[PDB]
Amino acid sequence: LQITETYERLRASHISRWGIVQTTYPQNIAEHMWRVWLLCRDWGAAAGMPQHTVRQACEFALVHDLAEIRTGDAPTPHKTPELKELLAGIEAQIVPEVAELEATMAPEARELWKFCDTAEAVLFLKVNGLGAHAYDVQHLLMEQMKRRLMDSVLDVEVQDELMFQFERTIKKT
Amino acid sequence: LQITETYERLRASHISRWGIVQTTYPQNIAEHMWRVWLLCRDWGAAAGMPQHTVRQACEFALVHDLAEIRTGDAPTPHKTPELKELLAGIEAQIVPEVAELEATMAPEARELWKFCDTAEAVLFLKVNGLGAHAYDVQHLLMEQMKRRLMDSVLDVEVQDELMFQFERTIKKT
Amino acid sequence: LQITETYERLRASHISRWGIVQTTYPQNIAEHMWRVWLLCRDWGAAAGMPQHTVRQACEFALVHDLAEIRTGDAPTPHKTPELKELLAGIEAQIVPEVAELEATMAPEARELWKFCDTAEAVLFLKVNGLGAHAYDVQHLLMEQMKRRLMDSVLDVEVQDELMFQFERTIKKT
Amino acid sequence: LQITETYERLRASHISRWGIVQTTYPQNIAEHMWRVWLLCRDWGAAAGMPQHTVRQACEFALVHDLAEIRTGDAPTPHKTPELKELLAGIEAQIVPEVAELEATMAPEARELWKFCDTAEAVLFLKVNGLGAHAYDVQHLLMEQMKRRLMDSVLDVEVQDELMFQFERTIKKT
Amino acid sequence: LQITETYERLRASHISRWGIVQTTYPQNIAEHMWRVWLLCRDWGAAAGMPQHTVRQACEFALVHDLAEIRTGDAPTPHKTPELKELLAGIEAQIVPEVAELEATMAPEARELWKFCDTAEAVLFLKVNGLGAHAYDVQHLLMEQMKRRLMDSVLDVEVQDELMFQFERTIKKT
Amino acid sequence: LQITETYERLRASHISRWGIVQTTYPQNIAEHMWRVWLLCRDWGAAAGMPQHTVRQACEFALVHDLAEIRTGDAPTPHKTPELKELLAGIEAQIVPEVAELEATMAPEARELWKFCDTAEAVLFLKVNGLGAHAYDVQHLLMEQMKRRLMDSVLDVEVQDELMFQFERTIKKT
Ligand SMILES: Nc1ncnc2c1ncn2[C@H]1C[C@H](O)[C@@H](COP(=O)(O)OP(=O)(O)OP(=O)(O)O)O1
Ligand SMILES: Nc1ncnc2c1ncn2[C@H]1C[C@H](O)[C@@H](COP(=O)(O)OP(=O)(O)OP(=O)(O)O)O1
Ligand SMILES: Nc1ncnc2c1ncn2[C@H]1C[C@H](O)[C@@H](COP(=O)(O)OP(=O)(O)OP(=O)(O)O)O1
Ligand SMILES: Nc1ncnc2c1ncn2[C@H]1C[C@H](O)[C@@H](COP(=O)(O)OP(=O)(O)OP(=O)(O)O)O1
Ligand SMILES: Nc1ncnc2c1ncn2[C@H]1C[C@H](O)[C@@H](COP(=O)(O)OP(=O)(O)OP(=O)(O)O)O1
Ligand SMILES: Nc1ncnc2c1ncn2[C@H]1C[C@H](O)[C@@H](COP(=O)(O)OP(=O)(O)OP(=O)(O)O)O1
Ligand SMILES: [Li+]
Ligand SMILES: [Li+]
Ligand SMILES: [Li+]
Ligand SMILES: [Li+]
Ligand SMILES: [Li+]
Ligand SMILES: [Li+]
Ligand SMILES: [Li+]
Ligand SMILES: [Li+]
Ligand SMILES: [Li+]
Ligand SMILES: [Li+]
Ligand SMILES: [Li+]
Ligand SMILES: [Li+]
Ligand SMILES: [Zn+2]
Ligand SMILES: [Zn+2]
Ligand SMILES: [Zn+2]
Ligand SMILES: [Zn+2]
Ligand SMILES: [Zn+2]
Ligand SMILES: [Zn+2]
Repeated sequence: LQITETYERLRASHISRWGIVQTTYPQNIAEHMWRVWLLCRDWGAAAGMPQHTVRQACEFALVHDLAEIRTGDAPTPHKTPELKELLAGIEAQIVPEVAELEATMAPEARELWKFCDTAEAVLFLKVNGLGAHAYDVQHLLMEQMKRRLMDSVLDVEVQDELMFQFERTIKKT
Repeated sequence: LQITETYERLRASHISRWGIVQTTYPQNIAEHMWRVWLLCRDWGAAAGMPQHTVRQACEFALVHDLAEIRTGDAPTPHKTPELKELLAGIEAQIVPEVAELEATMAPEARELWKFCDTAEAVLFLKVNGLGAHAYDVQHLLMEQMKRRLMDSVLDVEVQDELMFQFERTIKKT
Repeated sequence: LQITETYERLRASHISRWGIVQTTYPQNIAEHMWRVWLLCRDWGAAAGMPQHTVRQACEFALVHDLAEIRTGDAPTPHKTPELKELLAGIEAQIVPEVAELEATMAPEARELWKFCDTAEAVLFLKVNGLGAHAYDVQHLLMEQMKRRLMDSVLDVEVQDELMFQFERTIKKT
Repeated sequence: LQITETYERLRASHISRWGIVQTTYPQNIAEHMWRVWLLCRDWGAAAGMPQHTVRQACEFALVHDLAEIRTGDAPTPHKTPELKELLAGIEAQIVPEVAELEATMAPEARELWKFCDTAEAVLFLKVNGLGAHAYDVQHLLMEQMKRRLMDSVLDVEVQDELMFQFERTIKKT
Repeated sequence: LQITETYERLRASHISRWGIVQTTYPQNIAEHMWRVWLLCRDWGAAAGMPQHTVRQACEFALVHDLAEIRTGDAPTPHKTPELKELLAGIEAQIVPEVAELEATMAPEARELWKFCDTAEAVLFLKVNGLGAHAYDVQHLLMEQMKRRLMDSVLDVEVQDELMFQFERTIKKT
Repeated sequence: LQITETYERLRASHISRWGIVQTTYPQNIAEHMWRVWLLCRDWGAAAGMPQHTVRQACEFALVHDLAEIRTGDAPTPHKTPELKELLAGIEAQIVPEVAELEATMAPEARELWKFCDTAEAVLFLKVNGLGAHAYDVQHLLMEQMKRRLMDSVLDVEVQDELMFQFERTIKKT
């Protein structure tokens, strides 16, 4: 069950996202994690967040989906509290090092990472989603991202900078 | 949660299989279910199984993965007994009519359907799998299909006919 | 010429539609037949059509394009009366069992199947068509579907239910 | 019916080949005609054929499939003598200028073009065909190409040069 | 370095364009050159240009990107004067016959070819471009095409016919 | 010219590699950089290299191709010394921060990164390359990787560990 080998971790590029949504091509988790990392780096800096917080978000961004090399990627609406609890235990056996990073993340780093994780998905569908369901999913995710941010521990000035940058970025995507 | 609308059921063709395996293109559950149906029809007849059994297998083949329109398709090795139990309850809320069919299936119809479900996957990867992991998965599934068949309630003569037809078919695929 | 083997019938998923229309990916006849079957099942029931009629439409939906495993799929505008006559004889040698089903279909079952066959194509292009020609084809097919339905032997109440369901479905596709 | 507009002729790149054969991607008739043109140019010269013959083959290579913008591309085994006769009349209404070129082609130019037309297909499948059926088709076409060449009016020395070049090319493809 | 073999020239269909722009699929230089050839042929004739000029543009259209089999296709904005100078020398060693054709082209043939080369790209992105950057590139190329044409040695009546045909064609693409 | 915006850096996933090589799909530079990062992390650790060296290689791996968002990705054989010199100056204007990182990299970190950069490409083609040219490129890159490693400043024990891990990984890819 545990992932221990580089040949397995390289299969990040074999793991397809958007398994219930029509898209122009199958996005893999390697390109997704790179893009989330980029957003954490750039937007954490734009928002003036402490370097240690941005570093922690970026480190997690690069590995956060490695368990999917075994579990697959599953749709957000399907991940109810009971399923998430079961998956957290399974994921901790698959990638104990990722579980340890997750358990060490500061709340501000977690909220930066989560904002960027969802933003990347909205940005991806803006270009590559196909049809009415994909459009609805893109807009639902955007609403969920905003609600989570607004309710988070991040200072309002940080929230506003993140939304400023998100909106500038999606307009040009 | 429950799937009630034709526009949702049409998204069978938006649901991608093989989410952790490299393939030439993303196979959807609509083409998969059609092919499983075909195998049930043809091989059930070749094996001389009663018409009522073949009909029941075929009826289930056409709908068996509809819950994945919500849950996504998840990899076989990941579906442990505890996860399957949780998924069975969720799937019964998503598609109660499919759950009722599943609960009514005779053992012989279930074993025909399961043989054909796994055979279709082996046949798909034979053409469309890419790389060493996909090759291993193709061969693992073939071993699992044979072991399940050999341990099933199907008469040995039926088992032998199913394996005869499978091997003729894969040679020409 | 005659198709007799399961390995050949499995090549339904190797037969590409839309050979003269730009699309996001090459749809195969297996996913098409599954979707037409689904529409026959759901919309035949919604329209209150007799069970025997819906069953006959569904049975034909699952096999109606098997001859294309040999002939290929050819564009609707190209199928003039003289070509259709030649193709009907060739198709009857390729898949005599499908030709027998076609010759037994009741008019009401044929009109349900034909409505759903064309509706599926409109629905597919709505999501997956690319460019001005594909858009024109989508709209032409929709006009042809409506004209055929309006001129058919189906009761007006059945026609209206089919159009009600079609329009609800395309809005959400 | 007649193709008269550049916007229609540009849809050569919207016309997919190999509609009954599994391939890595859908090859269009524009890339096919370019490659056939190239083979006519290079191999006609290598074989020492008269410039006027090579020019005529090349001119036809660039337009020979334009009718498929309306008819679609249909599989070689399906094109029986009776269907070809019907298609020739339809194609002459679609693209009268191509029909006139075809009717003017010298036998030696026709045989060069036909050798290159089939060679291009073998070469394409060598790289891009998937599965056992595609492999059989690749090899069948190669046998058909050789038989037609050997029975043609081309001088044996020209036949041998064409086969020399074909075999060198496929080894490196 | 020099391209001398047919097996190499056939790799035109292995050379992908739009390497910095999101598209629905990777267009190759073989389909691009065929389409540019078509535009030169049709629009040169529509504009009443001398046959010798149209022939020269068409001949160059079919080979103009062969050096990319070695160099790759590189984005227009990246090709500054200093890079173009270096690339011209490299390209002349790769395909001396193409360099000789380029050096012999009459100004009117060059301007026809260049108009059609850029028009083909605009037309391709109109159907197959994805996202805001691709949209901007499509429109930038269209502006560049018009500016080059307006400043060229082509007679105003020829310029107007080329723009007339371009605009009719893109509306139907 | 300079890349300054997150919306531009996100287009890493719009930049296609392998522009002169046939592949099953167009790999982008985001998934490539993630995989190179992974190899630097895992194999640098396996080889016992100092943490500061592995960190520097990993940091560069994540950004090393950002200039390609403007320049495109160009084939290795095409990058002669004179072209590389011109490209280095252009790349330093496009991404000055990447140029600064490159100029600060220690030789041991550079050699780790370069080994992993080439290894990733070999590993990618092992799964996703198509045809004889792609096969030759895969094997050429592997020979080049080994020659560079053997001639590098890395200790022989580090070289041997890198080759040990590479060979174990490719066997399972
Ligand atoms: N509403 C939706 N419908 C369908 N797919 C969706 C929807 N929202 C997101 N997706 C997709 C995007 C991914 O492919 C997949 C799961 O997203 P992912 O980013 O891995 O995790 P997550 O943010 O949902 O949860 P977690 O952090 O608990 O793993 O679901
Ligand atoms: N060993 C494997 N590794 C990776 N993917 C696999 C493996 N075996 C099968 N798959 C894929 C095929 C499908 O995309 C997915 C799940 O298969 P699926 O046919 O829906 O269900 P299943 O037979 O595993 O279980 P169930 O009937 O309980 O739903 O896993
Ligand atoms: N106007 C059109 N232009 C181009 N392609 C079209 C058009 N209308 C439909 N198509 C495509 C859809 C399919 O790929 C193909 C043929 O459709 P198909 O559903 O197999 O048969 P059909 O309904 O035309 O006739 P039949 O029932 O006589 O076989 O043509
Ligand atoms: N044995 C085969 N099985 C399936 N597809 C095949 C076979 N041989 C060739 N093909 C494909 C290649 C093309 O996509 C299509 C028709 O080929 P094409 O090159 O247009 O014409 P053709 O040479 O058969 O005849 P014609 O010159 O009379 O039009 O059939
Ligand atoms: N603004 C742009 N941004 C990104 N890609 C572009 C842009 N304009 C064009 N392209 C793409 C189209 C091709 O894939 C590539 C180069 O175009 P190409 O037609 O080969 O040459 P070119 O007209 O730029 O120059 P030349 O004739 O000097 O070779 O750049
Ligand atoms: N022999 C080859 N033939 C064709 N493509 C190749 C070959 N070797 C590598 N490639 C491809 C892989 C990439 O798509 C592209 C350039 O590789 P890339 O990894 O960006 O840079 P590089 O290692 O060649 O040089 P640099 O570090 O100077 O930029 O060439
Ligand atoms: Li999807
Ligand atoms: Li995920
Ligand atoms: Li997969
Ligand atoms: Li599944
Ligand atoms: Li098409
Ligand atoms: Li069809
Ligand atoms: Li095909
Ligand atoms: Li054809
Ligand atoms: Li691109
Ligand atoms: Li180019
Ligand atoms: Li490539
Ligand atoms: Li590169
Ligand atoms: Zn994520
Ligand atoms: Zn199944
Ligand atoms: Zn149909
Ligand atoms: Zn042809
Ligand atoms: Zn060009
Ligand atoms: Zn790199």
